[PDB]
Amino acid sequence: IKELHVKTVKRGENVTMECSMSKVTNKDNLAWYRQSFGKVPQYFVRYYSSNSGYKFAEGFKDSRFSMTVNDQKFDLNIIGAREDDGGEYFCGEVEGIIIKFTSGTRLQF
Amino acid sequence: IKELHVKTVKRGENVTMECSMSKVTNKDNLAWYRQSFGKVPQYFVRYYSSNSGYKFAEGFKDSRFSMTVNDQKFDLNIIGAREDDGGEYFCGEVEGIIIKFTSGTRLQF
Repeated sequence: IKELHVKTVKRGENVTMECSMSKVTNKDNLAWYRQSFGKVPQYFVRYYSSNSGYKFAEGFKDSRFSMTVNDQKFDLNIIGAREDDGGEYFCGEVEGIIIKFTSGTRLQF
Repeated sequence: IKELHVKTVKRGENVTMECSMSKVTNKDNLAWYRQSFGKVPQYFVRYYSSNSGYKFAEGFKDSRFSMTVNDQKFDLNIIGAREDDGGEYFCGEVEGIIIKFTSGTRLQF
């Protein structure tokens, strides 16, 4: 089973967590999920038909996050990390009645 | 955010991890996901119309794992716990392009 990447950062550091695009069946069911410690995971940001390529969960109010979305990349960036960014982030694609996660990162301080 | 139930168990013990049928839109879309430490989560067992009511992921063979499924319950059972059962378990329903997790357990030793 795919091991998570572990990323150790300090307060105020810039970070990118990676997810490859090369093997996505339906770009449209691709998304990053986020799990804070001790909590259930939640849809965070999805691939999206737009100029940016992506759309955060409704009512996510934090412009530190962005993504790099192209033919090859679906990478999540943070400019200026803070303690509450810590947690696990899983990249996955919904396929039928199931989702398959193809990468993830445990971001820690 | 929903809190995971934190459960600490002893080797050999029995454990049930609860998930409700009460607000499910489509049962066919309901599944438990399993996450080993430092791994991506993986689909583990889904609702399935049958005498048992469920079907484990292809490749999984461990008869200590079962489910209690009825009109109210979609509960995951372990009979005779083992340390490699350690990890996080999430119950979610795919809803269109996105899975929504409704409950989970942090199973510890």
